Amino acid sequence: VVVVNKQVLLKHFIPEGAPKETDMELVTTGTIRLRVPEGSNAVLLKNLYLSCDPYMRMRMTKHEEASYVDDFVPGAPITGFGVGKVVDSSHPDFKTGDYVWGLIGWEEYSLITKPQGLFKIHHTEIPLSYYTGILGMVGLTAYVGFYDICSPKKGERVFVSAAAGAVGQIVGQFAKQFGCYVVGSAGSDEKVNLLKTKFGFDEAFNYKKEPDLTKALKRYFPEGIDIYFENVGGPMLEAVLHNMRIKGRIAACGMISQYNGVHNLFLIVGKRIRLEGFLVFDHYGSYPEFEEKVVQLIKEEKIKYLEDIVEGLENAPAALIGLFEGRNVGKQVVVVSREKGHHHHH
Amino acid sequence: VVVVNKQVLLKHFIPEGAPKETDMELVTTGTIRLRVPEGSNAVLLKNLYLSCDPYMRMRMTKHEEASYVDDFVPGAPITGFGVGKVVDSSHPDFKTGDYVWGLIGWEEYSLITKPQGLFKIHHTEIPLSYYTGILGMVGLTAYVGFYDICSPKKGERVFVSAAAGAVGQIVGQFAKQFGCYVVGSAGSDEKVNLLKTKFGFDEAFNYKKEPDLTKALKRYFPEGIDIYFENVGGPMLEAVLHNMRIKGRIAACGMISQYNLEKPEGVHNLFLIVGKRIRLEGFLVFDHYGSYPEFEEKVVQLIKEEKIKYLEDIVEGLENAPAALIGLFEGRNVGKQVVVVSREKGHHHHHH
Ligand SMILES: NC(=O)c1ccc[n+]([C@@H]2O[C@H](COP(=O)([O-])OP(=O)(O)OC[C@H]3O[C@@H](n4cnc5c(N)ncnc54)[C@H](OP(=O)(O)O)[C@@H]3O)[C@@H](O)[C@H]2O)c1
Ligand SMILES: NC(=O)c1ccc[n+]([C@@H]2O[C@H](COP(=O)([O-])OP(=O)(O)OC[C@H]3O[C@@H](n4cnc5c(N)ncnc54)[C@H](OP(=O)(O)O)[C@@H]3O)[C@@H](O)[C@H]2O)c1
Ligand SMILES: COc1cc(/C=C/C=O)ccc1O
Repeated sequence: VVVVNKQVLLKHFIPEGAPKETDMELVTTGTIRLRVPEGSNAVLLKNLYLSCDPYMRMRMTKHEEASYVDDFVPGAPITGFGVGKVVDSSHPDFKTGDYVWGLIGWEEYSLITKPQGLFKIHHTEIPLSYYTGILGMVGLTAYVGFYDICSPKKGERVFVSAAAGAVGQIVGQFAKQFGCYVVGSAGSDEKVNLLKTKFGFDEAFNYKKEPDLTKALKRYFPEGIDIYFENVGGPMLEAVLHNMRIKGRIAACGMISQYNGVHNLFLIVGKRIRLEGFLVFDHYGSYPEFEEKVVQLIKEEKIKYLEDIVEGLENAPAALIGLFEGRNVGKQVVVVSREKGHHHHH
Repeated sequence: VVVVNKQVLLKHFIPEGAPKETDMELVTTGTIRLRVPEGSNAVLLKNLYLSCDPYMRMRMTKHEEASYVDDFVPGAPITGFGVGKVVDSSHPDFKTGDYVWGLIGWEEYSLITKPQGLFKIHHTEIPLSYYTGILGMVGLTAYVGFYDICSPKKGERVFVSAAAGAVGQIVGQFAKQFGCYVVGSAGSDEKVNLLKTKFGFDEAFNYKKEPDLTKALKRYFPEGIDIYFENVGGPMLEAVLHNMRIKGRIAACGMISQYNLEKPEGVHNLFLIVGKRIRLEGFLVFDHYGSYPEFEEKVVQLIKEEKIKYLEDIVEGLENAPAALIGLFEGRNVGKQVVVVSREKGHHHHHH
């Protein structure tokens, strides 16, 4: 049994600046046998869904010394988080018909030879695509960032940049449900309005239509900010610092403003601010409890979640690109292949 | 019974910029009564020593929104940290002959109406001047920032800037004795040699003499920096950031390179904070007076056992205080800057 296997490859490395669709290429002639090798310690996956995540951009650029994650290889498939089904296994922990999530290939089928970086999916009542984000890497990020790095108290005043992004939207809800005052910022009036209507943010604003970020935060935060969940960085951070309260905390998840400086750092001393970067890579020990908490929320309908869904691998390169441009409304997902039988969608 | 009471006053609020002598004025006509007001709850001090501290400059500028500390008032005496003797008292916890340290006037005698924010000195055997730095506010800063903010572990690689100053020279010794590798920067060869010889730092470097701070740190930290005790701010900070290890910590104690700039340096590589999982944490010694006792016990014993070294830079007479404060931002001070206002009755102590 030998089948077609479409692939998406890094065409070439790219310099400083912005990725483009043409940095990738779809190849359709390749094939793959539908068993694992004898004597292997591997899992063969039919790839169902793929996440486009902002961090992927970094991996298109060549690094002499190892950044946290290895660079993509020219002529080799793009990889990143996704969800898959075991077509075959020669590793004990995974059986034919199991569903998993983790780093897989941007292709129809992945022979994973490092199976220990996969996680079996225990709730199949939930749409599998959620394990690309809310129940995946993205949710875990929100969860660790917020509960751990921000040390929040019932009553504190929370600001979240890229609030309409996948992490941001989950942070915002965790925080409102913690008894916090929550304000997010975004790139669209469409998204500002989702933050308030769908996601239950107390206020929200479009950063692009604000000529003074510092005064912008002032209107929303008359007594200052306690907790900045930071996805953006740059002049946004300057403005947050200006507006931060005694003993404020900044969780430095990302600085997306910087992928494709700050002048008032000294305010950290006299306001006794804690600024701390964190990486969800270091925190997989918290997954299982994180999983049960967020599963309960969904079943209970105490959390809302929006996915931006694209259909088919060949659509993956533009979706990834749109992500960088803020074209995604909700967590960007690509459907490589839907598993058979069932939700409904509009 | 009335005496002469010299005072240094703030003449005018100043703009963003460097301060100058002529921002303060000496006034020698003033007089003071040597008994607290009747019906008061107060302590009159004869002031013996004053500390020159960098945060003092910020107070010379008007601020519309309150900071941690209140501005100076023009035409009112400058105030800061010092050491005084109780001359008279209508407050029970303070008696005549008691020596104290706290916030006092830049003057010969101060009538303290909030005696609650005074510390009585229990160890009069140690030179009183130490309670302006090592056993005062400054010593506690080193203690809290290093032992608490830095979360150090044996073997860690520690970088301290303004390492030959009041705070840094102490932090380095804490760090050395904690079992850490310790490197400092200072603004001269004199300082550098002090760091290596007197203070036991593993390495030191004259930062004014490095064309590349990033590469300078790379020389001393071939495996990178675990902990950085931030006294300085500015491009040293970025150079540290580039050189910092995974899970590195930065205790933002102060950023003195910035205090006299109308326009502050931008730091450009904060992003590293993410992939290196760094904590950059500011703190204020004012919120930590709770720690004093454990700290005082620990440090008085170190001093008594000569297990910690300490250099003061002494300037004689209240009159030389303005120039001494100004000298801090050019790094004239070599050790902790102290001004001797009036040296207590009873010293029989030699120096060079
Ligand atoms: N540290 C970790 O372990 C970890 C793990 C996962 C994710 N993250 C980080 O969390 C952040 C958001 O993640 P996500 O997956 O939830 O992303 P996302 O929101 O699904 O997508 C990126 C969003 O960022 C905003 N954006 C794009 N370019 C921008 C610019 N130049 N200036 C300001 N905003 C811009 C856009 O929204 P607007 O319409 O709001 O502009 C866009 O929708 C990223 O910084 C990412 O690197 C960190
Ligand atoms: N957060 C708190 O609670 C707290 C409490 C006390 C002190 N502090 C801070 O801790 C730091 C150290 O204070 P200290 O009392 O120990 O002062 P200090 O080091 O005894 O005196 C100041 C020294 O800073 C250095 N310096 C001056 N201008 C500089 C510049 N433009 N660039 C680089 N270095 C410069 C000079 O030494 P060089 O010869 O090396 O240039 C100068 O001798 C200060 O930044 C102060 O604000 C904070
Ligand atoms: C201006 O910020 C500072 C405050 C202090 C004193 C802090 C006491 O808790 C010292 C140096 C500074 O730069």
